[PDB]
Amino acid sequence: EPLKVAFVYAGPVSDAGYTYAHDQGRLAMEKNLGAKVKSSYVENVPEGADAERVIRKLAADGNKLIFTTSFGFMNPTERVAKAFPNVVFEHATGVKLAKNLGVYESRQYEGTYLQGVLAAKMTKTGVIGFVGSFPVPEVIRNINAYTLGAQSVNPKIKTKVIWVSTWYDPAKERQAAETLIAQGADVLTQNTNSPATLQVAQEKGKYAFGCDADMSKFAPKAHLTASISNWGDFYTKTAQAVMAGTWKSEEVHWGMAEGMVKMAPLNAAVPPDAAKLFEEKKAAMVSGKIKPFQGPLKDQSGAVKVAAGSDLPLASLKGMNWYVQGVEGTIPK
Ligand SMILES: CCNc1nc(O)nc(NC(C)C)n1
Repeated sequence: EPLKVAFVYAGPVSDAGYTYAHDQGRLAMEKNLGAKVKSSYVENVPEGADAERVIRKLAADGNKLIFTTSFGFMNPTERVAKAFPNVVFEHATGVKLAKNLGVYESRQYEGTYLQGVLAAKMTKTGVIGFVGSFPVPEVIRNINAYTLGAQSVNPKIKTKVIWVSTWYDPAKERQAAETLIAQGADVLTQNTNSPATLQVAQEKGKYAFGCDADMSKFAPKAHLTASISNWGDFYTKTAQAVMAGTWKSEEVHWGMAEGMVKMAPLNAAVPPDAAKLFEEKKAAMVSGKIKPFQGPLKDQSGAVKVAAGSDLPLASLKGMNWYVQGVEGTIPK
C-alpha cells in the first residue's frame, strides 16, 4: 500500500512564499516517490490549541507520516504524537522531540547574511529594514545575520525592525513595510510569508528580498535576490526512511551546503563590485570558510557573546534571543 503522508500549513499555498515552498517540497516528494506515497495537505491552520484537532484528524484518517510546518504547531504536535505512537511526526523549527517526533529546519540565516552584504552595497540611507513576525530563535537569527552581513561591508549600518505578530497577513506586512520606509529603511527583508514588502518597495523606489521563493515577478525593480527554501529532498529522504524502516527521531538543520537554501539570481541593478563580492561570500558560505555567527560578536548591551577565532555554539544558536549591536526597533505608529 502507499505510505499516507500529510502536511499541515499555517498559511496558504497561494502566499507565493513560505507555505508555497513547503508545498513545492510535498510535490517534489510526490514526483520522486511516485505511487509509493499518497500526500494530502491542510492550509491556513491556526497555530496553538485549534491545530490539535486538525493534526489528530489526519492521524485518525491513517496518515503514517505528518509534517507540521510552523513553529506554533510545536505543542499540539507533541500532544498528538503521544496519542499516535505508530505515526511519525516531523515538526518544522521546533525543539521538542520524542520516540515518534523529530524536528527539522533550514539554516536560512546563511542566505540572510548574504542579503545583508548586498543591502550594505545598495542602501543610500545606511538603514536596512526587517519585517518580523514573532521574536522566536528562527527570526532573531535572521535579524542578526542580516545585520552582521551588512556590517561586514559598512560597520555603521543600522537595522530597524518592526513586528507584525503574525507570520502571514499581506495587509499588515504592507503597512509594516510602509512604516520602515517612512522611518528611513531603504533595503528591506522579512520573516513574514508574502510578497507585500516587495510590492511596497517597488511602489516607493526602494529594494527588498524574496523570502522562501523567488518573488521577482511581484516586484522586478525592487527584488535584489531571494533566499529560496528547497524542502523536497528532505521530505523525500524522510518518506523513504519511514517506508524502509530506517526512520529515527533527530534534529535536522540543512543549509546551503546541503542544497536546502539557495539564492535567486541578482537583479540587473546590482553593480559589478557588489555582484563580485556577493558571489565570493556565497562561495565562502557554501564551503564553510565563513559562518554568519563567527566571532567576534557583541550583543546590544556591549557584552561579548563569541571571541574572535571562535564560532557561536549550536545551543546559543538554538535559543538565540539577543541582538547584535546596531539592531533597533521602529517608533510605534
Ligand atoms: C504561516 C507560518 N509561517 C511560518 N512559520 C514558521 O515557523 N516560520 C516561518 N518562517 C519564514 C521564513 C518567515 N514562517
